[PDB]
Amino acid sequence: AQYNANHPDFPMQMEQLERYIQRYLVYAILWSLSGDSRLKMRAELGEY
Repeated sequence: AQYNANHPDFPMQMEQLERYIQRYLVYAILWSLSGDSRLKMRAELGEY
């Protein structure tokens, strides 16, 4: 929504939205699940 507000002339496209949220879901998965663990185990979850 912030990006759409900062780009009123052409808002977020569905392709960019798809890519952004697909990557953000993995990023948030890592930082929610392995956010309580060491760096090695964060790497383990990233590998899985």
